[PDB]
Amino acid sequence: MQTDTSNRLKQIMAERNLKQVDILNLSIPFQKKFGIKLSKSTLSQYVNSVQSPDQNRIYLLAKTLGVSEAWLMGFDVPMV
Repeated sequence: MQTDTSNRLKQIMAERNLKQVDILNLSIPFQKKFGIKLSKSTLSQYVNSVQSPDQNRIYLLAKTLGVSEAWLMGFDVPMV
């Protein structure tokens, strides 16, 4: 596709003034809620586009940031 998960995370970091450390912080309550872990290292791998998130982390980050899963995956759809 045209857009990556990497691109979307970067779009959110810029538009919402969040660094990776902030996003990771926001996710922790949801990590415990869902019982699904996201480490700092793995998050940077998503941002730098070295790794693409599995469907577990797509859901996690999407609920954390309040965006749609499809959007977060890079698809050309509405954000909310």
